[PDB]
Amino acid sequence: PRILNSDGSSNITRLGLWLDDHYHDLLTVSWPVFITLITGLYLVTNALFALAYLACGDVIENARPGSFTDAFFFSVQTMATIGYGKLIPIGPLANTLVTLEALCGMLGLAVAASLIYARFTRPTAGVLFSSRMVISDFEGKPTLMMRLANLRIEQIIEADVHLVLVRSEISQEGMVFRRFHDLTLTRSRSPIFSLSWTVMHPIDHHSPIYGETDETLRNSHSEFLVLFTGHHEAFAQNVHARHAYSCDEIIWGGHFVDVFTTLPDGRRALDLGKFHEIAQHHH
Amino acid sequence: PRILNSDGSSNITRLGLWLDDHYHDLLTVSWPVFITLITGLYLVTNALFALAYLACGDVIENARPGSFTDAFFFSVQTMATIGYGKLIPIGPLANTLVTLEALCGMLGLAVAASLIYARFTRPTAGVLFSSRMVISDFEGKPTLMMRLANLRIEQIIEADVHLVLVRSEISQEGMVFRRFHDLTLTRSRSPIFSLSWTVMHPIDHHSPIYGETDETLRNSHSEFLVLFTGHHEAFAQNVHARHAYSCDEIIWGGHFVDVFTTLPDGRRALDLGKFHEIAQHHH
Amino acid sequence: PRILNSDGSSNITRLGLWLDDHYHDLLTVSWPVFITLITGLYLVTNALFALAYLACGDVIENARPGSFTDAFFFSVQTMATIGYGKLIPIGPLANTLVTLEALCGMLGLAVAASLIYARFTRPTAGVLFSSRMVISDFEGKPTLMMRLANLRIEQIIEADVHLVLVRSEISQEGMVFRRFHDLTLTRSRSPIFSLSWTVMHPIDHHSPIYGETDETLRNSHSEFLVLFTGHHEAFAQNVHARHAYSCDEIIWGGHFVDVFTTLPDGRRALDLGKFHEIAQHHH
Amino acid sequence: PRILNSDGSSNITRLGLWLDDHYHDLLTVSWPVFITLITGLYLVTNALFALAYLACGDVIENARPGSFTDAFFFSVQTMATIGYGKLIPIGPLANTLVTLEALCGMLGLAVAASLIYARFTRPTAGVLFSSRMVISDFEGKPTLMMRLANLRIEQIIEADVHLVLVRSEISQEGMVFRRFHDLTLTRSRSPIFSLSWTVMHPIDHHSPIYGETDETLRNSHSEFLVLFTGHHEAFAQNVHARHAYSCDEIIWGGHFVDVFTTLPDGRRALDLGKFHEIAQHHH
Ligand SMILES: O=C(O)CCP(=O)(CCC(=O)O)CCC(=O)O
Ligand SMILES: O=C(O)CCP(=O)(CCC(=O)O)CCC(=O)O
Ligand SMILES: O=C(O)CCP(=O)(CCC(=O)O)CCC(=O)O
Ligand SMILES: O=C(O)CCP(=O)(CCC(=O)O)CCC(=O)O
Ligand SMILES: [Ba+2]
Ligand SMILES: [Cl-]
Ligand SMILES: [Cl-]
Ligand SMILES: [Cl-]
Ligand SMILES: [Cl-]
Ligand SMILES: [K+]
Ligand SMILES: [K+]
Ligand SMILES: [K+]
Ligand SMILES: [K+]
Ligand SMILES: [K+]
Ligand SMILES: [K+]
Ligand SMILES: [K+]
Ligand SMILES: [K+]
Ligand SMILES: [K+]
Ligand SMILES: [K+]
Ligand SMILES: [K+]
Ligand SMILES: [K+]
Ligand SMILES: [K+]
Ligand SMILES: [K+]
Ligand SMILES: [K+]
Repeated sequence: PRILNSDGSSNITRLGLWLDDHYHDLLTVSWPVFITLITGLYLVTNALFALAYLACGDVIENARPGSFTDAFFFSVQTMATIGYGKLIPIGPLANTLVTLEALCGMLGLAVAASLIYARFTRPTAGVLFSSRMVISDFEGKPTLMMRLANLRIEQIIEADVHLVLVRSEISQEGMVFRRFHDLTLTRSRSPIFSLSWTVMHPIDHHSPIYGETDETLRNSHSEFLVLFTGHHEAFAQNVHARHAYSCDEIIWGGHFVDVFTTLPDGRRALDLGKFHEIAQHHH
Repeated sequence: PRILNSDGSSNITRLGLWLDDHYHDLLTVSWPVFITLITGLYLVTNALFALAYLACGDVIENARPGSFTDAFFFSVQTMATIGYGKLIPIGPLANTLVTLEALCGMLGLAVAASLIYARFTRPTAGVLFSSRMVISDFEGKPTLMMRLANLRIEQIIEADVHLVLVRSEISQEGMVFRRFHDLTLTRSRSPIFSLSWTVMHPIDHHSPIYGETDETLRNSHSEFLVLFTGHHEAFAQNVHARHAYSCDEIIWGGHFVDVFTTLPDGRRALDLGKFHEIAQHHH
Repeated sequence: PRILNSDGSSNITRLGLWLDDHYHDLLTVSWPVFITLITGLYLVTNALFALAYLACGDVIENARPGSFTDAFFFSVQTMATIGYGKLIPIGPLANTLVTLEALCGMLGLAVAASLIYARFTRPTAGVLFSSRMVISDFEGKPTLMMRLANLRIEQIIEADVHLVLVRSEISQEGMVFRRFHDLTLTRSRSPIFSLSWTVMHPIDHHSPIYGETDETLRNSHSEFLVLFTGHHEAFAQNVHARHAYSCDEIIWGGHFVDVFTTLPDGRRALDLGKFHEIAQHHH
Repeated sequence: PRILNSDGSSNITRLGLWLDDHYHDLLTVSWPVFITLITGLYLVTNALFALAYLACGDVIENARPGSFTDAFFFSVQTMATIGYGKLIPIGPLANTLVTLEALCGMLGLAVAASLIYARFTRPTAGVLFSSRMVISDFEGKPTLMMRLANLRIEQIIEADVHLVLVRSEISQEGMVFRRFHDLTLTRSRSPIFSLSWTVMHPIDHHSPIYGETDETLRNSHSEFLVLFTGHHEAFAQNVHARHAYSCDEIIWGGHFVDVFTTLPDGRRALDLGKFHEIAQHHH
């Protein structure tokens, strides 16, 4: 049973212990729920203004006396600023409510637009993670690797990547705990991430997985979390993506197949058809 | 008497020495004050336009001659763009004012929406701090610790934490002063803060509190300030939270109770009911 | 054939393998396409509301019975909240649709404004790159250099620069690959970039181009990518710019001509007429 | 003649060499110019729509035939969506223009609001710089110092400061140039800047001003630039401030007067009346 899922979310059960987090919740409910809440508030406030006009008397021209329906639709036409001109206010009180309601309609528009824009400007990174990792020799050292691909044509600026080991350990005091290790990489920063990036942790005598095997990684229930971040040109915003691997998803001795190549007519090409392809020696 | 309160604010009295900081003040006044200011400006500018129309003569059809009331509500219906159609402008001057007022109504909407959105997009971190710190042995060293919990389901990216000692000191010149020490941590950066994070300062021979006791920390009026920051997924914005501890809130020999556990049916769980629980040996 | 073009884009052919990336695409299509899409949606939704009213019967006063045209323009006048007052709704159903349509008109405005603002707030850096690099002796070492100029009067805060070597290499395992080297600079950070900045990589015995010649750089198909980033005062936003050089664009022995000078009357001046000027000794 | 002014701007004369930078210029022109440009565009586009209606014939009810004035104000009432109801469109062509104009009015509102909000959300840091620097002994070393004060009640998160020496130098090749040195500080980062911060560069044997005097600093025309940056709580935005000092503004042997004190009744206080006060020994 894996703790981190492939998408980087955790299976940990949160035991725990309406408006406690309202701004957050307005941004994170589904769009159908969000639009329902806006609509609900919009209908509720029109009904309240409708009652306000009735409480003043018959102050709506061409409205049936005592009709909530006519007062409601006049409220709509006032708050939305349609102002057809058949239902119009009569007297100081009605005209004062109109002045207040028009302000409420404008303020409600500002609020709704603010929330919509805050929901919109949360772009995704558009990054693809290799389905597996590998451990194989590179530049004289066994090296843990995975790789990333850009699925968009715009580039990502000052891109950072982390390979994070999560495992259970024992302190010299005998205390058992899970902790994370942000592994040392050959490249942790790419000034411009463009097409594809192979992320590499050389396993030298300082690596937390130095001397480890498939068996000893499972014994410590080791998992690997990958975080990618950068400033995406398409949005002028920071983006981030995550992924996680289990011990079952490390190919010991594996070598990623090159995705960069030179076509027969000479021009260099990227072939993401090979992105998840890994070569192994079969004995 | 503590200088820093538990929430990270200071009790220092600012001795010191209307529109001096207007943008800042518009964003930091309470919402009732903010809405009152918008409403006030909205009513003031309609009155000024009302006087403008009267200064042109009887240029509002169906308006009583010389009536400020009728000119005021016509101004409202024009600036808010309701345009019921009973009060309408007559002649070039009135129609020019309408053209200007409609622009003012649209610009005022843009301004109000800009301020509302700037007030909205200041999210809180949703982080909980342990009510105490502890000092106890971990990995062979006495270690100062506190911990954090995420109260939301979304994660925080590239999370940073600081444990800051603030105390009074004496230079070799004999000058007395208070300064801060950003303490060295075992982990200062969590690429993905998800559920709970124990922040640890090992007290080695380079620590500014090496050899210190409860007595000597009080003698220097030592306090501890914690800053958490990170990029919150729910908002695509950086968030931050702070907390402070006094010497009374350090449990020497204390050990935090585990909040992570494995339920009987095997699945891993987080129990924040234990978040503030600390174990001590009683002699 | 260069891989990186002068503007920092790559000539690599992306082999590969409607609403799959809709938010991104709405922000990156050309403005004519964007406005066409907004207009299209705006006309489509008015037609749908027009059919809605007709499906209710003859519920639009002064509208010809069964006329899609009259129902369409009444829908426009309702969604845009013009409300001339000739075409008005009749009965509960029509007035309910008006209430829904006004909400749709306001929500569509919020959506369009959110997208327009997200497209707008992606400012350019306003930085000029020297058309060439040079390698010449400075402070006792052969040093690779290029330079930047600010084309605006506002300054750029916490400016970072990278000189990135990209070349083909061979590992001791015999694997061939292209990788990047973020070269060590004398100054990688300028707290305030104001007018012009000469970026320098001293070629010491640790430099990846130590001992290299024009010939050996071409043999490894070496290219140089420059990234500039910083917080632009004019926008209160991070900006970035990029540029790339080939081996043909390095002047060995070249010295940039000073762009800073003191005018005859004593005041210091910047002369960007000399920005691309390089001096060479001719033997 | 100083190059950097006290406010951090430079006196360097930019020799050099309508819509070349339009987005930048819309955000940086004065507010009167900005509002004039919006108004101008608003009047120009209404005139063009007015001509459009006239080109269709007498398609505006209650409008005088051939009157540009009546067509202009009908355009205003349509683009602003006032729709009084006296001037109304007649026929397919006029009603099509209305549909287009309403869209233009909504798009123009989105554009204006986007620009206004981009102009608004550029907050100032609210930081005060000491009018002078000092050089005096601290913790066994001559130390260059200045200090900062927060003029607001909200705090600044992850605050960074730079003390930057700018001076003219000579390389071993004999080349003369001005360069900057970002000086090593005792504290360059304050996790929470709250009230006042004394910034200190210890002048040890590695300092670029080690062994320097008032005379030798003037000979190299040395100036000192200070940059402050941080995440301001009031805005949830990064802010920055700058200041510069000349050799005339360094008090050799000076000691800043404490701004923190304990009032007679015991509570700690900040007295910014002393912020610019410096003590000197008079011989
Ligand atoms: O790390 C990798 O796997 C690729 C490094 P590059 O510099 C190789 C480019 C080529 O072979 O043509 C690509 C870096 C990037 O696209 O971001
Ligand atoms: O530092 C801690 O107290 C927890 C470290 P983790 O890696 C432990 C996870 C587990 O025991 O299942 C949790 C890190 C996080 O949630 O951000
Ligand atoms: O690196 C350069 O080429 C210029 C360094 P500066 O400090 C020279 C200023 C002068 O000669 O007057 C300019 C730095 C900047 O404008 O950002
Ligand atoms: O650097 C300074 O001059 C002040 C350091 P502090 O920690 C002194 C606080 C006191 O004396 O009460 C203040 C730091 C801050 O306000 O940001
Ligand atoms: Ba309207
Ligand atoms: Cl740890
Ligand atoms: Cl200090
Ligand atoms: Cl690499
Ligand atoms: Cl330099
Ligand atoms: K409206
Ligand atoms: K209207
Ligand atoms: K009307
Ligand atoms: K409105
Ligand atoms: K924003
Ligand atoms: K309006
Ligand atoms: K409006
Ligand atoms: K932003
Ligand atoms: K509208
Ligand atoms: K109307
Ligand atoms: K009418
Ligand atoms: K509207
Ligand atoms: K708006
Ligand atoms: K409008
Ligand atoms: K509008």
